[PDB]
Amino acid sequence: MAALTRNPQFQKLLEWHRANSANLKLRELFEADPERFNNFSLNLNTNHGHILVDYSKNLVSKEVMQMLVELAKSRGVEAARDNMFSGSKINYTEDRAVLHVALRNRSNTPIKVDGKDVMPEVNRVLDKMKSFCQRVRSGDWKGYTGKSITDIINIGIGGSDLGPLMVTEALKPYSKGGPRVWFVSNIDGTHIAKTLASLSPETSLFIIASKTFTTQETITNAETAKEWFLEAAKDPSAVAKHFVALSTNTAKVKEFGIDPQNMFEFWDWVGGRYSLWSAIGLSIALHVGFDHFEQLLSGAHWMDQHFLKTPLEKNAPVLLALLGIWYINCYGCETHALLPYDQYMHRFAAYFQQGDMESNGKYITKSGARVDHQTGPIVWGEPGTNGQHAFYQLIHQGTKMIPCDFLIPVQTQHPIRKGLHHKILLANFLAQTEALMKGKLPEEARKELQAAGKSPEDLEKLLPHKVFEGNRPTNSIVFTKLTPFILGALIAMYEHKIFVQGIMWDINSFDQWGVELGKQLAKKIEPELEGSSAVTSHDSSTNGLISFIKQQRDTKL
Amino acid sequence: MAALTRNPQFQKLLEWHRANSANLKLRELFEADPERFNNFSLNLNTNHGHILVDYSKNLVSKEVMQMLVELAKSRGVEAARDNMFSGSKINYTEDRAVLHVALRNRSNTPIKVDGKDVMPEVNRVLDKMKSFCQRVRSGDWKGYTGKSITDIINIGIGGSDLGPLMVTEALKPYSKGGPRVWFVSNIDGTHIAKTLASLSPETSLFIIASKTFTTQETITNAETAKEWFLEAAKDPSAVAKHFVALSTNTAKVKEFGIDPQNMFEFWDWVGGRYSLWSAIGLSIALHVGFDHFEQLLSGAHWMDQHFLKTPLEKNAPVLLALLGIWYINCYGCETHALLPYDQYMHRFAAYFQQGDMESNGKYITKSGARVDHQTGPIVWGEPGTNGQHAFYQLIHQGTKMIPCDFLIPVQTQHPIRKGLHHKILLANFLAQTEALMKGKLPEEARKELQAAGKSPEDLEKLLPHKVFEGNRPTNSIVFTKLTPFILGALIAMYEHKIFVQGIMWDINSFDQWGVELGKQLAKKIEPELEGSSAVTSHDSSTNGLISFIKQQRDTKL
Ligand SMILES: O=P(O)(O)OC[C@H]1O[C@](O)(CO)[C@@H](O)[C@@H]1O
Ligand SMILES: O=P(O)(O)OC[C@H]1O[C@](O)(CO)[C@@H](O)[C@@H]1O
Repeated sequence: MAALTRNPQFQKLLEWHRANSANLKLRELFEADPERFNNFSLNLNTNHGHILVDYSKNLVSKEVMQMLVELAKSRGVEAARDNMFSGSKINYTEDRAVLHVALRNRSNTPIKVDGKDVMPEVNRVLDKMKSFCQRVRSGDWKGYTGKSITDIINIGIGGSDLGPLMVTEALKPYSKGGPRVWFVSNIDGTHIAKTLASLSPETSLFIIASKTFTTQETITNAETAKEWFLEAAKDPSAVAKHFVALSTNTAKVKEFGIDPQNMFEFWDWVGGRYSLWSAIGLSIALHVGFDHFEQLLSGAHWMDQHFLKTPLEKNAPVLLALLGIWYINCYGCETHALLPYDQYMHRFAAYFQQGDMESNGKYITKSGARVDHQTGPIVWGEPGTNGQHAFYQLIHQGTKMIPCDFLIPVQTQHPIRKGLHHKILLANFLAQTEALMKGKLPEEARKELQAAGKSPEDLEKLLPHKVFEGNRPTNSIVFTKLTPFILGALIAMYEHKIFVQGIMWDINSFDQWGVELGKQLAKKIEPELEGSSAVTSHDSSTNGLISFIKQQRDTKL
Repeated sequence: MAALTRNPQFQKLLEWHRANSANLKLRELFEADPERFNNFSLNLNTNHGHILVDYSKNLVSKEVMQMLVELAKSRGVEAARDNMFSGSKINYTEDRAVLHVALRNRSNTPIKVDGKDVMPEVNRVLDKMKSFCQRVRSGDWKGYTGKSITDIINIGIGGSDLGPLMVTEALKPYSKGGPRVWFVSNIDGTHIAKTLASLSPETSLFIIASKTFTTQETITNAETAKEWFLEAAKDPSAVAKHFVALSTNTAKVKEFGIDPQNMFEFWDWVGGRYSLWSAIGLSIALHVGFDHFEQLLSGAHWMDQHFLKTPLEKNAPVLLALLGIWYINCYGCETHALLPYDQYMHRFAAYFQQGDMESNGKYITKSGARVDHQTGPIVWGEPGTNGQHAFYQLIHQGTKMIPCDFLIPVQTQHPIRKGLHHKILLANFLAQTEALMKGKLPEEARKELQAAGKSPEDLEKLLPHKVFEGNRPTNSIVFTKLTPFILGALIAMYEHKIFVQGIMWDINSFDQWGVELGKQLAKKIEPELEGSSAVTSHDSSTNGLISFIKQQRDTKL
């Protein structure tokens, strides 16, 4: 078996769940104990705003939380955390350190990899980012015809795309005086084509973001951009004014034709899905300014210190992780919904699809054993209140148990109509988790239908459809305002939740071997698409789909 | 029990699954039968492009498909379909017809509700839409200062937002000569505030889209838009040049202050999540032109006729529905991923989140009995190839079974660089489903490790991490080009899939009683947020969150 399932604290938790979980009823838990909110919430004071993590609407008791904390201790969470923070090579399949925490280490306390402090190089690159941002944003940096830069285009995919996009979207109010930012990621030619159609080569700066600098989508997109640029500029020296690279691969950056002084370096111990804190964040810094980028790093650093120094029972990422384990490994819930009541946060869920699913969508443990339990959940969601009018029907009255994280800032960036919109937004945020918890009993629904003047026949017909079973668990995460600092703290909180779950499952949260096969097979198919000849080299489906492509590509529509 | 579980064809299917499903291996199924693709795919010729529905990479044999088709028949799918198309009041909890098919009934064959043909009124509103589109797009419709309209702003949420947004995004290449379109939906003030910031009241036309015309988010947003407009126009009579309504509620439209001739009507038998085909599609028609809108309707009509006339065993929406039943009710899969390899289709999954989840996220059957089986899945996804660099790690190497629909057009709208980008996109599309099916064997991975110069110790340790178990089922849906017609056919296909699944579960796909509780509780909370007085009227969590909101809203960061 595997480390988690062999663990006696886990088997105790699972047995308790089998015997006792059906007796957990949220409505009754709240009625019986006025102190429930106080006992199952964390009000964190960062000194730059508060983050309230309210986990009281979860299917847990004091006993359950004690068992979960005991399990975390038994699984070596604290030791594993310390090892990450000290630069130990905990990414064991790649023999790499895992040091996104170094990127935002504002204290500058040495963190060593191979006996060498990484902080000098972290800070050197940050200083380079700061200098570059000043030059571009001030208008001093000129394009090949002598004009100021108006548009920045980040070209990258996955970890080189999702973070910068999510953060620039989330921090849009902080972008006055910054250039417009565009994100090109898909190989689908639509993406670059529609972006380039709205740009001038004279005033556009391309940021080629790629840890490896060999990803086919990114390098192809980058080459397409360079061809478009050179068609206008007709001078290879002009590339140095319009193309920069964010990478670990100096040789491949040089090969592509980017100036050595136009390379913003990061390191192998920066995972792609943990990379927005590094050079990869350059588009963030250009868009909102380096000061705000530093605030973002500082917020993450605050949360890092919270994670590092706080007892497990009061440790936010640990508690979130443990609640997740409870729902995944005891209740068997396949998914986790992220529901921010904030339009600016509309790419938050998509970001953590990579962060969570690429990290913990694994099946082999440190011991070499295949897991005999569930690992990472499917992450999904849309901003409130939109989701209420799309899929909450299923959350309330479907057949699935779906743990939800509801997030909202107390203070809006746009307090229009004297705060009316935000009042309504907050009311819905609060009501939905209340509704999920409480439900509506048959007798409560009966009274409502009776009051509406329904006939005994019409009442009886409609009654069961109006019943809400409730007992649906949520987290509510409420914060003063979505500032750069608070956003940084929130992202880091989930990064650490993901880390804790990975340690408890005994998997490597920091590799991604699962992407290799698709890349290999695509390279084989690429040249087979050319020409009109039939492909017979694969299974009949792949062959048949290729035949369809070849037959349909010349039809006029 | 419930209708489905009491059904002997279902019992037979479930027993077969229990006894035999472990023997189903995709690799073996293809190896044993070179005709597999031919036997398990449908190449549909619409006369305006082909749609290939390739379901061969599913964990099904001939006998499984036979059992599934037999279940569809014994659950009354054929009869239920005919009842929908004839105007029977199959939305039984609300006593309503379900006639989105009438909206796109291009044949004009009479469809009666209460003995009255609905087609003359459907066509009257379409004619009104066509005339309005001419006036606006030509520039003849002038704003309050006499200028042509340049921007259209749809205000609406859920069914009044998702369809028009998704379709205008998908059909962007067809929008030459059309006004820019904007979609405001969230109550979050950010949404309307950032939309209005870049617009001129002189050249902007607002479309207020709401079936009921009472949805709080939409009416509040509409009133905010009107205030913003009147600040500039200072003339209440000018509202008639800048505000139109799409609704079933004539009285509430009048009450809001919209011109009677500025109302585009639809009917109660148009469900919100099935409404883009009605007046709700006005923003589509404005953006891409009425001709293209008619093509969209015509494609849907083609698929309606395919659904109506085709024997179940080769009926596209029925087969997709049945595969879904197989995975949901036999394998226990919670989710269904929609993965379009098309940037223009980036809102397709979000659309079917409502279409599928609000429809079939249900737990009460026609008899009033609770289901004792699963119903609608959680729908999620992102466009390829981006998803490959975000969450496919989990699809390939996680612990969840996840049915995936892969979709792609053969012809791209942007064949840049002599088709290079699209070649790569297609190769990835093909390779991913091939990889999911095949996996990678230890013998294959071992040789790769050996060639990479790995030591015997390192090879041993790394090997299981590099193996792909495969046997992960997919559908591949490939179509000539994403034209208005083809998009219409594709949306209709999934609409009918959802319908077939609902009938089989014995639930009502067409109501949404599950949204009521959240709305009720929000109305109670809204007035409590104003002022400094403590709120104690709820559970301690709701009270504690409100206390936090009141304490934190004055803090200066
Ligand atoms: O069009 P309306 O009446 O404003 O409703 C918007 C949405 O709200 C719902 O009624 C509830 O989610 C959806 O079915 C609908 O599409
Ligand atoms: O930054 P790179 O090297 O181009 O990689 C892009 C993405 O591809 C992956 O390696 C595969 O998903 C991600 O982990 C990564 O963020």
